[PDB]
Amino acid sequence: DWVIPPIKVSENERGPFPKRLVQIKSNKDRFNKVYYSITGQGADNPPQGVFRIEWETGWMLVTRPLDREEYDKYVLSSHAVSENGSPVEEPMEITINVIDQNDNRPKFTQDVFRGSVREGVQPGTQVMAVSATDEDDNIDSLNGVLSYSILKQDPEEPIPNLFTINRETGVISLIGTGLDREKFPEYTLTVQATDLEGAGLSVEGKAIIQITDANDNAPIFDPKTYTALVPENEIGFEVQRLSVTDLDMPGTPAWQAVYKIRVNEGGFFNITTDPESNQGILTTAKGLDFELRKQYVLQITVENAEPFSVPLPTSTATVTVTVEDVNEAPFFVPAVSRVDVSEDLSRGEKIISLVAQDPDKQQIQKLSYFIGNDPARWLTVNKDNGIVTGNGNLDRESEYVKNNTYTVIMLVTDDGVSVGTGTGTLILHVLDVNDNGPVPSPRVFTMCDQNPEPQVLTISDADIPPNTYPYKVSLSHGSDLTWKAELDSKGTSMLLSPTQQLKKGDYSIYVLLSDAQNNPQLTVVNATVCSCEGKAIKCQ
Amino acid sequence: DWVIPPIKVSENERGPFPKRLVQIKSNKDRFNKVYYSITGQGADNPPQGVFRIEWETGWMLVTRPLDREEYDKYVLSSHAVSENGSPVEEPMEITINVIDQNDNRPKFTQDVFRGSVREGVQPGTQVMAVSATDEDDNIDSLNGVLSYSILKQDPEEPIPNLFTINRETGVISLIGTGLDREKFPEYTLTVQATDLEGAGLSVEGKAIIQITDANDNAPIFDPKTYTALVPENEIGFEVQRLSVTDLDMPGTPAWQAVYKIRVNEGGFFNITTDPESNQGILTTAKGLDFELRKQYVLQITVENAEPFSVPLPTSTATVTVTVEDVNEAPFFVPAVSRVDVSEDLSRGEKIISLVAQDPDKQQIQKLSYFIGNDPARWLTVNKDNGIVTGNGNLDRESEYVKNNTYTVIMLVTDDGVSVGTGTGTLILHVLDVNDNGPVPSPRVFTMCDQNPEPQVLTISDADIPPNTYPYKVSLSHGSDLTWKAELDSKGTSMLLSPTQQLKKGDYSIYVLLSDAQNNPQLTVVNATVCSCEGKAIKCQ
Ligand SMILES: *[C@@H]1O[C@H](CO)[C@@H](O)[C@H](O)[C@H]1NC(C)=O
Ligand SMILES: *[C@@H]1O[C@H](CO)[C@@H](O)[C@H](O)[C@H]1NC(C)=O
Ligand SMILES: *[C@@H]1O[C@H](CO)[C@@H](O)[C@H](O)[C@H]1NC(C)=O
Ligand SMILES: *[C@@H]1O[C@H](CO)[C@@H](O)[C@H](O)[C@H]1NC(C)=O
Ligand SMILES: *[C@@H]1O[C@H](CO)[C@@H](O)[C@H](O)[C@H]1NC(C)=O
Ligand SMILES: *[C@@H]1O[C@H](CO)[C@@H](O)[C@H](O)[C@H]1NC(C)=O
Ligand SMILES: *[C@@H]1O[C@H](CO)[C@@H](O)[C@H](O)[C@H]1NC(C)=O
Ligand SMILES: *[C@@H]1O[C@H](CO)[C@@H](O)[C@H](O)[C@H]1NC(C)=O
Ligand SMILES: *[C@@H]1O[C@H](CO)[C@@H](O)[C@H](O)[C@H]1NC(C)=O
Ligand SMILES: *[C@@H]1O[C@H](CO)[C@@H](O)[C@H](O)[C@H]1NC(C)=O
Ligand SMILES: *[C@@H]1O[C@H](CO)[C@@H](O)[C@H](O)[C@H]1NC(C)=O
Ligand SMILES: *[C@@H]1O[C@H](CO)[C@@H](O)[C@H](O)[C@H]1NC(C)=O
Ligand SMILES: *[C@@H]1O[C@H](CO)[C@@H](O)[C@H](O)[C@H]1NC(C)=O
Ligand SMILES: *[C@@H]1O[C@H](CO)[C@@H](O)[C@H](O)[C@H]1NC(C)=O
Ligand SMILES: *[C@@H]1O[C@H](CO)[C@@H](O)[C@H](O)[C@H]1NC(C)=O
Ligand SMILES: *[C@@H]1O[C@H](CO)[C@@H](O)[C@H](O)[C@H]1NC(C)=O
Ligand SMILES: *[C@@H]1O[C@H](CO)[C@@H](O)[C@H](O)[C@H]1NC(C)=O
Ligand SMILES: *[C@@H]1O[C@H](CO)[C@@H](O)[C@H](O)[C@H]1NC(C)=O
Ligand SMILES: *[C@H]1O[C@H](CO)[C@@H](O)[C@H](O)[C@H]1NC(C)=O
Ligand SMILES: *[C@H]1O[C@H](CO)[C@@H](O)[C@H](O)[C@H]1NC(C)=O
Ligand SMILES: *[C@H]1O[C@H](CO)[C@@H](O)[C@H](O)[C@H]1NC(C)=O
Ligand SMILES: *[C@H]1O[C@H](CO)[C@@H](O)[C@H](O)[C@H]1NC(C)=O
Ligand SMILES: *[C@H]1O[C@H](CO)[C@@H](O)[C@H](O)[C@H]1NC(C)=O
Ligand SMILES: *[C@H]1O[C@H](CO)[C@@H](O)[C@H](O)[C@H]1NC(C)=O
Ligand SMILES: *[C@H]1O[C@H](CO)[C@@H](O)[C@H](O)[C@H]1NC(C)=O
Ligand SMILES: *[C@H]1O[C@H](CO)[C@@H](O)[C@H](O)[C@H]1NC(C)=O
Ligand SMILES: *[C@H]1O[C@H](CO)[C@@H](O)[C@H](O)[C@H]1NC(C)=O
Ligand SMILES: *[C@H]1O[C@H](CO)[C@@H](O)[C@H](O)[C@H]1NC(C)=O
Ligand SMILES: *[C@H]1O[C@H](CO)[C@@H](O)[C@H](O)[C@H]1NC(C)=O
Ligand SMILES: *[C@H]1O[C@H](CO)[C@@H](O)[C@H](O)[C@H]1NC(C)=O
Ligand SMILES: [Ca+2]
Ligand SMILES: [Ca+2]
Ligand SMILES: [Ca+2]
Ligand SMILES: [Ca+2]
Ligand SMILES: [Ca+2]
Ligand SMILES: [Ca+2]
Ligand SMILES: [Ca+2]
Ligand SMILES: [Ca+2]
Ligand SMILES: [Ca+2]
Ligand SMILES: [Ca+2]
Ligand SMILES: [Ca+2]
Ligand SMILES: [Ca+2]
Ligand SMILES: [Ca+2]
Ligand SMILES: [Ca+2]
Ligand SMILES: [Ca+2]
Ligand SMILES: [Ca+2]
Ligand SMILES: [Ca+2]
Ligand SMILES: [Ca+2]
Ligand SMILES: [Ca+2]
Ligand SMILES: [Ca+2]
Ligand SMILES: [Ca+2]
Ligand SMILES: [Ca+2]
Ligand SMILES: [Ca+2]
Ligand SMILES: [Ca+2]
Repeated sequence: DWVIPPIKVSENERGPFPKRLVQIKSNKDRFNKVYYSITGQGADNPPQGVFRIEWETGWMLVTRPLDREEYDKYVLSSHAVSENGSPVEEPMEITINVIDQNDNRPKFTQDVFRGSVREGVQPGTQVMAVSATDEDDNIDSLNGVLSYSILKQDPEEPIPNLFTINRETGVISLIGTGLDREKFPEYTLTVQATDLEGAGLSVEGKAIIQITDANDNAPIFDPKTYTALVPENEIGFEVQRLSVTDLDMPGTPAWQAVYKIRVNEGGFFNITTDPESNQGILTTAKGLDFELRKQYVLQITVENAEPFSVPLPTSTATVTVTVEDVNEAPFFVPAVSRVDVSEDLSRGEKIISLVAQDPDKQQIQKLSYFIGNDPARWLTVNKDNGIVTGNGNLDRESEYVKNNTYTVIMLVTDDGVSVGTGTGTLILHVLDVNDNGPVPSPRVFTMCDQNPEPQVLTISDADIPPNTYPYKVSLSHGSDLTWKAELDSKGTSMLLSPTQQLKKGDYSIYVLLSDAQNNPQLTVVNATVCSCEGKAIKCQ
Repeated sequence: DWVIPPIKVSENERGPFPKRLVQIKSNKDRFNKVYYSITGQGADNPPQGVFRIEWETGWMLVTRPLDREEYDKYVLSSHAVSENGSPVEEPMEITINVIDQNDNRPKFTQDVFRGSVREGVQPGTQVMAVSATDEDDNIDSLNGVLSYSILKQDPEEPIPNLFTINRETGVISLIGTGLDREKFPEYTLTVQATDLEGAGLSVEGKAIIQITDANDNAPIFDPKTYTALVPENEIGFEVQRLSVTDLDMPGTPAWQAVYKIRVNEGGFFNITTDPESNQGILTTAKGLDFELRKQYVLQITVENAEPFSVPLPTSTATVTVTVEDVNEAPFFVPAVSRVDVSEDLSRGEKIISLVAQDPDKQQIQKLSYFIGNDPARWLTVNKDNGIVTGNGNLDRESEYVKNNTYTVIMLVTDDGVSVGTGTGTLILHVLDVNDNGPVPSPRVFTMCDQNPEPQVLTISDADIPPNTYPYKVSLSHGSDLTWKAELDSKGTSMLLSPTQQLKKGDYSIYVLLSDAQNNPQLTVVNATVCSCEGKAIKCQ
């Protein structure tokens, strides 16, 4: 058909109501009276009564103002019946479009936006982002397009133009330079959005930016030069602690100190760090020792764990140390294999005039010499002059003496001012003299009767050679009660044989030898005889 | 709206009734049950029940056959109410048109049409006009248009195609030739009219034509030659009547005869016409007279009053007349101043031998002569010979005779066969003779005594001159008793005087005269005298 165009109507209209929109006519009215009515939402349906028609003229009206924001369009159905009561025309659809008007102010997405950036970054860096909206049209008008802006950053210091915002997108960026968490950490700037691309109505928001941290700062010592005293030897011990103040953020690696000495003399120092006021705690690496050095001039520089965000001054601490003195024990010089001395020494004679030395050249402390180790008592010391003399009777020949030795240990004490011990061994070579003289091996026989065979006997000397070289056998009172002497060819033994057919048991034979001579006297080597033929038998 | 088209329905429909026309639906039926009804003429209004609707389906039906001729259209109103009882749709107008069907035969305007035309007219002449009608449509179909025609003229003689009719208009015209009122005056022809321009149904009428009259005919005499007898003189009189027969229409000028003679001899004839059988009535114009003519051959032609509608033969009647004779009176020839005759005629002498003449030469009829007029008896006639003689004594001298005349009239009579008179005057010159003689004037005197003066006396003669010429006086016995005679110079008188002194009265004197002589004797002229002197005095 020839339909009927949609009807545009403005919003928030205002004048004298009613307002005729249009007029409709059924031509089938030649016959009876026609009754015009109309139906739909806004008509008889909810919102009832916005539009109504004059049953007799065919006029359509808007009865009151409208807000497209509420309902932006309506569709209606129109009718025409006869007085008799019958419909005449197939109904007719009707449309109305509600044209937008700038009745709406915009509104920010949130009531407050927050942001953060680091202090050391470069100009032209994107920080935050902000939103807002207008409910009016924005597809055929500007009643709903906004334009963003900024008008007041607080801390109007260092300067007041650190940022800008993209008018269309509302994004903010760092424009200037001079950000420092250490002086001004959080800005609060006021934003506004406007109707018709900055032309219409405006509103406010608030965005707040916190500033991350940077290693803008270096560490600073609170003393620059310290001093402490120290002892030579127990040690590995705490000398002095140090103080400092970095200014970036505390629990952070831009706040933790790292040290080191420049030069470690004997490399006898270690230094650690501590999460207190991360003071510098210095200590001794390997004890000290001395009388060698009293002075210690060393320097320690301090850094952070992480590198610096800028060239900065490295700052050292210069420190002086002094070693207190402890006084140590003295010592005999050697451990003496000294005196190759003979057995004939006169009880009270100079053996070893000895001396001991003591470390501490503070030496105005003497000591006393004491002896100590010990198989039995011979020797003697002058305690205030360390003089070892030889008292007593010695005898290389016999008991304690093991290999050609006699080892003895002695002491010495550090007095004068405190304490001390000195353990020193002393081996002294004893010597030989020909003391003893020759002696027979077996002392009792068992001779036989009829024809006894030679009674083997031998010789032994306690002395050391030559002193036991060859012999000379001799028979004293009974050199004839019949007894005849004899030597083995290979030196050592002697052959003892009677020369008479003598008696039934129990009787001695006086013996007498010599080796350089010395002559011993020996003696009786008794002789038990019991009935027989010729071989030395078990007796009775 | 989207209305609803008119519904065409045929007429005189026929099949199984009902017949669904259309179905209607209210869409507002989602809510309750809707009740369909319908109203109007043909519905609930007169013709009630032609159409009805099914309250529950919405079907509309035609219940029975229809005739557009009765009602050619219907308009209806449809309704729809809810069960609860409320109307839902404004009613709806409904229309039905009833399409025509050839159910109607045509019909003539009148039951019989009449007409008339004159016999002598020319082919291609409009006569009558005829009408008729069909009641079916004639504006979209041919169910109502007719075509006219003819199929039977009676008097299928002279020929049978004297006319035609205009098929579309129904007008009739003369097509042929030969119309004669005189033989066939009234035709009766049958006409027909037809459906669909001569295609559908047909009917009959009747038209009757009478034929006016024309002067097709001339007049015809019934005798062709007549005869009649006639008398000379009373006259102006009816000779003979004539018969004829024209054949056109009687009371009409195409039936009235007009005559005339060809040649009117002395122009003594008139002829009129008469509304009887309009015979020719001939008569005498001015008496006749004769003995001059006996024969009359004349001719009379006859026409009509109005000219002829065609060349025709003029027909004459030839007629013969004969004049009977009447015999008239005779006549003396003149009226005579004849006879200068003298007074001395001898009683019985020829004066006037006269004759008279009579007209009719049939003359074997004589007459008798009689006299008639009259102062006294002298003359005489021979009656059978007309001879006037003179008997008697005449005398020019005296009484009847006036101027020198004597007039007399006489007669004569026509006998022999019938009657007659003849009046003729007659003057006859009488003559003079000297009869008488002289005579004295006074006859008695009165003379005087002493001295009487002359007594005058005179003379007179009865005669005519010379006969009275001069005198001669004479005195007889007393020529002396004293008396002396005398004449006047101028002739006539005489002087009478005595010569004696004589006596006293009473006495005569004898006188005597003459004129040729004749001599009279006169006489006594007495004389009375009485006393005196000299003048003739009165006496005593
Ligand atoms: C930003 O927020 C802080 C915290 O309240 C406030 O003290 C300061 O004034 C605001 N503006 C700037 C530029 O710091
Ligand atoms: C020396 O060392 C001591 C240790 O107690 C310290 O207090 C002092 O500051 C250092 N410097 C000097 C000059 O004494
Ligand atoms: C670190 O020590 C310096 C030296 O006096 C001082 O100026 C600074 O304020 C100290 N740091 C802090 C946080 O006080
Ligand atoms: C202190 O500094 C030294 C030198 O680098 C390092 O080895 C040590 O681990 C530090 N102490 C601590 C607790 O970090
Ligand atoms: C530390 O060493 C420096 C370098 O010679 C010296 O001046 C100072 O006296 C020493 N000790 C102290 C107490 O500073
Ligand atoms: C000698 O030195 C040895 C080796 O230590 C030791 O066993 C002995 O007791 C010391 N004295 C003597 C008499 O041998
Ligand atoms: C010296 O050392 C000895 C070891 O034999 C010890 O018993 C003694 O206590 C020490 N003397 C002193 C004075 O400290
Ligand atoms: C020295 O004396 C000390 C103290 O008893 C002892 O421990 C040590 O064994 C002794 N000997 C030596 C050779 O120092
Ligand atoms: C040997 O025997 C004798 C005889 O009785 C006796 O006197 C002596 O003591 C014994 N031994 C020695 C070595 O004299
Ligand atoms: C016409 O009418 C006359 C009068 O009745 C009738 O006699 C005649 O037959 C009809 N037809 C004609 C052609 O004369
Ligand atoms: C003569 O006249 C008479 C008159 O009576 C008439 O009857 C007759 O027809 C006429 N013709 C002849 C030849 O007689
Ligand atoms: C007129 O006279 C003629 C002559 O005989 C005749 O033929 C005719 O019929 C007459 N007219 C009439 C109407 O009779
Ligand atoms: C008869 O004919 C004569 C000749 O024309 C005419 O004068 C006369 O009037 C006619 N008579 C009648 C009655 O028409
Ligand atoms: C009439 O006149 C004609 C013409 O001569 C003649 O023949 C006839 O006899 C006359 N009279 C009669 C009686 O016809
Ligand atoms: C003569 O004629 C006259 C004239 O008519 C007449 O009067 C008279 O009577 C006649 N007779 C005589 C005698 O005169
Ligand atoms: C002749 O005429 C006379 C006139 O005087 C008349 O009296 C008479 O009757 C007539 N005679 C005859 C015979 O008719
Ligand atoms: C002749 O006679 C007739 C008949 O009386 C008369 O009338 C007439 O006057 C007479 N006279 C003449 C001259 O005819
Ligand atoms: C005249 O008189 C005389 C005398 O008496 C007488 O006789 C006579 O008659 C008279 N007259 C005449 C004419 O005679
Ligand atoms: C010093 O002592 C600390 C503590 O035991 C140890 O971990 C470190 O290895 C030593 N040396 C250094 C150079 O720090
Ligand atoms: C000082 O030395 C440190 C390393 O010990 C270094 O990191 C720092 O950058 C140096 N100072 C300068 C100004 O370069
Ligand atoms: C510490 O002090 C000493 C002496 O003044 C100097 O040699 C050393 O360089 C100093 N360290 C610093 C960082 O100044
Ligand atoms: C530490 O500081 C001293 C004095 O200020 C300087 O001479 C030395 O070079 C510095 N040490 C380092 C490693 O930077
Ligand atoms: C004594 O000192 C010596 C060094 O000559 C050593 O060999 C020996 O073991 C020491 N003996 C003791 C008990 O100290
Ligand atoms: C005695 O001398 C030997 C050889 O020098 C030596 O090796 C040994 O240790 C010493 N003492 C002993 C009991 O062998
Ligand atoms: C003849 O007589 C009639 C009748 O009086 C008259 O009217 C007519 O004029 C006369 N003459 C003619 C020629 O008809
Ligand atoms: C004969 O004469 C009449 C007039 O008297 C005339 O009207 C008629 O036409 C004539 N006949 C013919 C054939 O012309
Ligand atoms: C009448 O008859 C006479 C004689 O036959 C003739 O001369 C005349 O012409 C006739 N008239 C007619 C019309 O024939
Ligand atoms: C009348 O008829 C006669 C004879 O038929 C004819 O000779 C004559 O010419 C006719 N007269 C007229 C006037 O036609
Ligand atoms: C007689 O006839 C004559 C003709 O001469 C005439 O003059 C006169 O009048 C007539 N008299 C009478 C009485 O007829
Ligand atoms: C006599 O004659 C005269 C003259 O002719 C004439 O005129 C007269 O009529 C006659 N009669 C009379 C009485 O005069
Ligand atoms: Ca709004
Ligand atoms: Ca809006
Ligand atoms: Ca807006
Ligand atoms: Ca900074
Ligand atoms: Ca730092
Ligand atoms: Ca920082
Ligand atoms: Ca030391
Ligand atoms: Ca020391
Ligand atoms: Ca010491
Ligand atoms: Ca010894
Ligand atoms: Ca020895
Ligand atoms: Ca020896
Ligand atoms: Ca019909
Ligand atoms: Ca029809
Ligand atoms: Ca029809
Ligand atoms: Ca005719
Ligand atoms: Ca005629
Ligand atoms: Ca006719
Ligand atoms: Ca005559
Ligand atoms: Ca006659
Ligand atoms: Ca006669
Ligand atoms: Ca006479
Ligand atoms: Ca005479
Ligand atoms: Ca005379």
